[PDB]
Amino acid sequence: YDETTYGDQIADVYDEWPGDAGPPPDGREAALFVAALAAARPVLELGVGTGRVAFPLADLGVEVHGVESSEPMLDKLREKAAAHPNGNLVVPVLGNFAKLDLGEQRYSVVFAAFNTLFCLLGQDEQIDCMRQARELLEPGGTFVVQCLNPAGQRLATGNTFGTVELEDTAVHLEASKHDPLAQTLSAHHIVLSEGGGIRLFPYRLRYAYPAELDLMANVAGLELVERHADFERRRFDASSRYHVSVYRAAA
Amino acid sequence: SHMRNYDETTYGDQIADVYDEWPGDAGPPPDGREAALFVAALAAARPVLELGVGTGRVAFPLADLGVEVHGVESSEPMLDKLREKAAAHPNGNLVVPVLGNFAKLDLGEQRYSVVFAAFNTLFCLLGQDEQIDCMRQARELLEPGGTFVVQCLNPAGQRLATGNTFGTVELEDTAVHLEASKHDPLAQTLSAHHIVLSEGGGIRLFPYRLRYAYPAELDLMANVAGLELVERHADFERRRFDASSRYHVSVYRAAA
Amino acid sequence: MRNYDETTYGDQIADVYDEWPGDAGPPPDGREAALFVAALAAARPVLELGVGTGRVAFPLADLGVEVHGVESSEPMLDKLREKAAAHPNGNLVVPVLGNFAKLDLGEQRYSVVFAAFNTLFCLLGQDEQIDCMRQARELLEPGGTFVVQCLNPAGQRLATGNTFGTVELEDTAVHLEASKHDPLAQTLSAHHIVLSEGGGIRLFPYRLRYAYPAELDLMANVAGLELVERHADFERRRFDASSRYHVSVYRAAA
Amino acid sequence: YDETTYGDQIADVYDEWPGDAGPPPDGREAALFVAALAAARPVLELGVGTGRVAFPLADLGVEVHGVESSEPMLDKLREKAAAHPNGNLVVPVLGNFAKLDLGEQRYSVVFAAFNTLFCLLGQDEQIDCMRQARELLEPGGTFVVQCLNPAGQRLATGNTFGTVELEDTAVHLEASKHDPLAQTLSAHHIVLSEGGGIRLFPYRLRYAYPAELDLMANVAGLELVERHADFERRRFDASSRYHVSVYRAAA
Amino acid sequence: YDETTYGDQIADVYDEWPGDAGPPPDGREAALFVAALAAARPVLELGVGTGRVAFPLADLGVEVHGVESSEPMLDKLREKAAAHPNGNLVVPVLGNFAKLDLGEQRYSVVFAAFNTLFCLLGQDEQIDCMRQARELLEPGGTFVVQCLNPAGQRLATGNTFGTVELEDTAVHLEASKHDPLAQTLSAHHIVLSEGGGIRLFPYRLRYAYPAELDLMANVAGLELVERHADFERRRFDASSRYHVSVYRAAA
Amino acid sequence: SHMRNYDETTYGDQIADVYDEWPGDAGPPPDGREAALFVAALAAARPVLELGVGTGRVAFPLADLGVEVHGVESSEPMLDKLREKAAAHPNGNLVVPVLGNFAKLDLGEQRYSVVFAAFNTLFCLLGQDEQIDCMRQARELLEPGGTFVVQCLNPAGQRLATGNTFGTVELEDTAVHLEASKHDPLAQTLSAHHIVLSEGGGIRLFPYRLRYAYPAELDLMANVAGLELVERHADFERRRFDASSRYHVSVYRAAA
Ligand SMILES: Nc1ncnc2c1ncn2[C@@H]1O[C@H](CSCC[C@H](N)C(=O)O)[C@@H](O)[C@H]1O
Ligand SMILES: Nc1ncnc2c1ncn2[C@@H]1O[C@H](CSCC[C@H](N)C(=O)O)[C@@H](O)[C@H]1O
Ligand SMILES: Nc1ncnc2c1ncn2[C@@H]1O[C@H](CSCC[C@H](N)C(=O)O)[C@@H](O)[C@H]1O
Ligand SMILES: Nc1ncnc2c1ncn2[C@@H]1O[C@H](CSCC[C@H](N)C(=O)O)[C@@H](O)[C@H]1O
Ligand SMILES: Nc1ncnc2c1ncn2[C@@H]1O[C@H](CSCC[C@H](N)C(=O)O)[C@@H](O)[C@H]1O
Ligand SMILES: Nc1ncnc2c1ncn2[C@@H]1O[C@H](CSCC[C@H](N)C(=O)O)[C@@H](O)[C@H]1O
Repeated sequence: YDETTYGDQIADVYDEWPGDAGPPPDGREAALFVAALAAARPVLELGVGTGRVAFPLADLGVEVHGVESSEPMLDKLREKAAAHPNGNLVVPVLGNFAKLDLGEQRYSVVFAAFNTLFCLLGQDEQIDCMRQARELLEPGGTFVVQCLNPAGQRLATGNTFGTVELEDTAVHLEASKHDPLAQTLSAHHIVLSEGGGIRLFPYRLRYAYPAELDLMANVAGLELVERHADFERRRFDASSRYHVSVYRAAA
Repeated sequence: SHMRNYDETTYGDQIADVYDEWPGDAGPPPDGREAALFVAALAAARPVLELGVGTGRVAFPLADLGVEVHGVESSEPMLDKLREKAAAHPNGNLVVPVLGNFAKLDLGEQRYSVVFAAFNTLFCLLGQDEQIDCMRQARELLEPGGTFVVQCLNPAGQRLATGNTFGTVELEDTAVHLEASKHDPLAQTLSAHHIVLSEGGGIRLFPYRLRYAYPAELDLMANVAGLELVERHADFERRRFDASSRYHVSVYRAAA
Repeated sequence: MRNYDETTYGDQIADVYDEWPGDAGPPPDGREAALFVAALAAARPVLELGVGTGRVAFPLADLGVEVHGVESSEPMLDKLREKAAAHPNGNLVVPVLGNFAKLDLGEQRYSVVFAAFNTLFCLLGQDEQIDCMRQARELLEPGGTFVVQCLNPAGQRLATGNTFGTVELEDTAVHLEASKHDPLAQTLSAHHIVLSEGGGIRLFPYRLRYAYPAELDLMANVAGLELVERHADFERRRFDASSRYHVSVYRAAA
Repeated sequence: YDETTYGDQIADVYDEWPGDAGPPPDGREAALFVAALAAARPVLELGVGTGRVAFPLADLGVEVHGVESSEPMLDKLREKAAAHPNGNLVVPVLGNFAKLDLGEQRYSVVFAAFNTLFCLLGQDEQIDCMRQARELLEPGGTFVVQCLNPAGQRLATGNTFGTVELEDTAVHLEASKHDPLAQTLSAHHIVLSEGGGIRLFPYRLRYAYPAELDLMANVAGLELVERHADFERRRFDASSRYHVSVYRAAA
Repeated sequence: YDETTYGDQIADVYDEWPGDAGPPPDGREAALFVAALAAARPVLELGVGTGRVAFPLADLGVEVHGVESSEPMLDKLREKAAAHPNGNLVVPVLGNFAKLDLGEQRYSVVFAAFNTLFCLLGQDEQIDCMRQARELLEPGGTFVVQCLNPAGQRLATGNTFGTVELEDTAVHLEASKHDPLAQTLSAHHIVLSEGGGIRLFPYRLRYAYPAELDLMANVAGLELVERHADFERRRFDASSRYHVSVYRAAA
Repeated sequence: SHMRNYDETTYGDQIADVYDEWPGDAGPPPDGREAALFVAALAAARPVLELGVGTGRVAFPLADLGVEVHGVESSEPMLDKLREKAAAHPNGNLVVPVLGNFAKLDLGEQRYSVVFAAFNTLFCLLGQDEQIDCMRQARELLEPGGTFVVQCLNPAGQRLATGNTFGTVELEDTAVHLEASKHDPLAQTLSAHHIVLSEGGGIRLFPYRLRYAYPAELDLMANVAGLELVERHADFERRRFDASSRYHVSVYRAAA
């Protein structure tokens, strides 16, 4: 399992998957939230993917630099950009965001949507990444992450099998193993289709509790300034499935 | 829920050629004989209407008891199964198959001593509004004495998880029957795929959707349709109905 | 699940039994089991009930312990003979085609008779398990002991009715299990399912009849056995209610 | 168990109980919600109680007629009114709201906060009540109810026992029985104090599910106009513990 | 904890407790079941208590000998008998039914209702008791037990606290410890009253699973002849909270 | 929430005179001896510091091993119990009681070969910030060799319900120990009353509050405090720590 194998497998279907099987449908709202903080300056998406968020941002006239480790994901992105009327505002960068190498450039916002931070499989690595994000922010800037909230996510300890989504001729199931000590989720997204085809798309995450994530930020030189349930600024509480957290350079 | 092509027809269409072959808990419940006795006891020894007759799991047991049964069914393939069976049945001449949608019954002058809907058939109509319409049309088809009987999953005793679930339905030597399902406790809908995995590598999916009603609500729907509840059991063998009953069988008659 | 022998477990799983990764495979306690058994073996031969592919037999042979292995499954037995020919100590493993519900070993006696990894529970009834225990007892020498490793229902927290679970993940397949539990007949009846990236599906069915400790102990008494020690595993960790398994040692009764 | 025994017991502590033991802290918000619908005409609260909502409404210059069955609850109300700078705007009525008897008077809003409609132990009785509320609405009028939402309320079937709230020198527990058929909750709120004292305060509800409630409203001649999670108009979904529903006369 | 302390405490309330707090309301049906098996000969109730079943049997003209360890329970029995028109047919015996001592006398039925046999805290003791019951049966005789069925009882592993019953001015709660190895239930029935009154009634049970109980009977010289869910001969299955089992002397 | 009179002190004050008398699961864990052996092994020839020494359930077994112990305690009544026991104990002179709040230790020049907090004592400090401060101070009191040892509930294996719960802790012939608690999974706080109901009609309430930390988080706290983790067990007998371990015992030393 690489930094890359998530992207590699899923690239060509990431955008086609229906409902709960796909990524969350908050592209537009995410773009507004980031854009609302971005002003006229450029922003850095970590793990830009197929640009689910980047393109909505470019529609708002926001320059976005997308770091991505996956060749195949990156190709999807560049394909979509060439067809997008605003593609020129999306700047794809091949690279590993655990070890960003962006030189002089600085950003008004650095964000990681939909568990991207949790794609780095260790607390250390996540602290490194945050510290790096910090160092790329300009005076005003902020760091925005969207993360599963373990409490509200009600994660069975051990192994689990669940129904993700139904289509007319396929089902989307997920088989997974949870290690509540390492705090890791390791899983297969399974697609079963009529007449018997089976496709498996594996992923691993390391998650953090909020109190922990906030201390991680603190070590990174970040301090938390707001926390919501989603990009529409809904109230965050214990039963929130996700959180959106905004951080800024610390005193 | 993102099963964007679901008809009043696609349940039947898919399942017709295996509906009768599925073992144990995978197949329909094994109370055909009982349900026929139950309905028959209620026939003014006269013709009854099965809503969603299917392959005739109930209709043929009724024909064996000398009861005339009109079966309304929306699925071309189920109806083909039913007709193919009737030709071979020694009493098939007592089963009258009707192609049609029972949300919009059109049977003219004919009246019935019993209109029934077994095994969640009524909940196949995906709406409270539609269900009421159907009950009222049932009511209007009953003769003086007549009654309307429904067999329905009882939400309480069915202990339905909120949200999505995945479950083992039945095991065979060379295949498993699983169910993948989505429950919307507000819309009160169950939306699901019955999955059959086989030693080949083969996979067949058979989707279904239900809108369920709670007994208090269902009784109020019957009241709106001009029916009043006359009895309620756990099964067609008249076992006592209580909170932990998985299903109920309810009998309604025209209102005062 | 209508067509289940004493054979169909083995027949199906033999060529993959040894290949399945992590939790999908048999427990990785072969060496420890051998040690545990060897310590009670002395200088005499031991009888493994349902020797299978020799997951425990070969570790025993490595310790210089002679092992007679009873197995009903042609295919399992063939795996065993194949590994024995290749093993440096294969000669110390004695395979025996037979059904251990009806052992027929004549004059031979054993310093230990053991059934690992729920093998005793493969006999689908309380009656058959008693019979087998009685037979094992009658095959022990003076000193001998009878050793079983068994799932502990309490610690195993079995749901009532049907369940479906993820057993293990591989890069290109998943191992699932579909099961039915009958808490009254105390039976577990299941399919181990392997889905692979091809679209291939392989099903491997099994059936167990479990027994609660208090009940198994009574069964042993009726068979002329009395319990001497109980652990959680072959490393002699303390047995308690949340132990997923137990290892019980019985000897002939006074 | 009368229409009366809920109030009779709880009156003298209803307002003193802390946190989750007391009634919800949305009196102000309720008042605002009702007031916005009130226009220039008087409104009718069903089971006004101690005036937790009535008085906030009076602060907004809205005339409130309060119907209540419990002598002791009513006494608490009148006591608070005399002290309240706007007490004269609250009009207490002894009576059973299952059998309202208000003659010619008409209201711009009839409301029932905090499960009050659910105090009537039968679907029949609830329908009568709604029909009667309908007939007391002027032309524009609306009927507002706040009700537990069974889905979001995740009610165990059968008996349960639970912690309600903690004080320095008491605990608030709750012993209850759920009949999922009759859809009734029958309970004792229990206060154990450090003295060795025990007080019990029993209550009964019959709840309805939203789709059922709506159909009841229809039979009463009402139609649903809006539904929220609370009086601040948050969105109502499956996991909403309560709902607030606004109904108006039907076409 | 004695073989006695169950009875001693509960005697004066055993018959007064409402609903689910009381003993099951199947006394009449029990008597009918036992009478049908009784033939012309006398029957022996183990742990007769306050004669919840013995008196209904007397009403059927059946002679009942009742063994009881609890002085106070026995006193309740004798008090009811004197008042009962058929009390003369109930023969109380002070004694411990783990160690019956009835000499020459033989019975057409020996029975233990409502977990009575589970009152002996050990597999050994229970076998002994069965073997003695066997040895007291005449030729035709049968041994009858009513027992909690652990499967259908869905017993939490570990401690629990539940609501047993509700009264207008008291609640019945139960605090409990389950040892799934020893197969023991150890508990306090708790009554809290509006006074400030707390009463604790402790009990212990050792249960057996059916397969195990049947093996026990085999060791005692009994073989199982029929099993129901209750004395009305409803069908026993996994979800049956109790079972009624009828044994007879073995071949 | 509404226990608005909760000090560093009100746990101790209330429980002191029954802390040692409570049976089975209601009392503190019976691992005093084992803790003492574990700590003494790390202790070397310098004094050890117990945080929240309480009634000396661990201190006295240590003094039995000839180890000098300084016990910080905030509770007047607990300390009174401790002093009472020491006077009667053959080795009490080795136990040195200190009135103080270990969130704000003030021990001057003295240094320790071990500083430990047993049975969730560190979690008595109701905040992540306070717990770090306390770890940093412990760090600063350790000599060169020194280690800092904590015994803490492991939330994963503790399987804490989210929200409020009510449970049976222990049973006596004439009293039950129940527990009523509220769990805030965001604040990571447990707040509760231990309730004793007795045959008299008597009610005793003993309230407590914890802030727990997950191990990964606790380690990062230790890192911020200048500590690095050197070993982790499930208990003082060094059994293996895993997901289903109810507690953990963690040893930290000064960082490179
Ligand atoms: N270490 C790493 N460096 C760079 N990209 C990474 C990475 N680990 C994961 N990724 C990429 O980050 C993405 C996580 S998926 C999220 C895609 C996109 N942000 C969206 O919300 O739709 C994938 O495209 C994956 O290939
Ligand atoms: N709107 C509609 N009109 C007519 N038939 C319908 C319908 N919706 C579903 N059905 C049919 O109703 C049946 C439900 S299955 C029940 C079949 C039969 N009553 C039995 O118990 O065996 C299916 O045959 C399905 O095709
Ligand atoms: N009645 C019976 N007689 C003989 N062997 C049996 C049997 N029932 C099951 N078996 C065999 O017992 C084995 C159970 S698998 C256990 C194998 C081996 N002891 C190990 O631990 O790895 C299988 O080989 C199965 O084929
Ligand atoms: N049938 C009936 N008629 C009139 N009032 C009733 C009633 N049944 C219950 N009540 C009263 O309705 C109130 C429910 S409590 C709600 C009080 C107030 N609405 C608040 O939100 O704070 C109690 O005061 C109770 O005594
Ligand atoms: N070892 C023993 N010997 C005799 N009686 C016992 C006993 N252990 C318990 N008992 C008594 O048996 C009774 C169990 S309660 C059941 C009472 C009665 N059979 C009924 O159904 O209502 C109590 O009266 C208890 O005191
Ligand atoms: N902030 C603080 N400062 C000092 N002592 C404290 C404290 N908070 C809690 N305590 C004390 O720490 C103890 C927690 S209970 C543990 C007691 C002892 N270590 C044992 O193992 O048995 C109580 O005695 C409590 O009064």
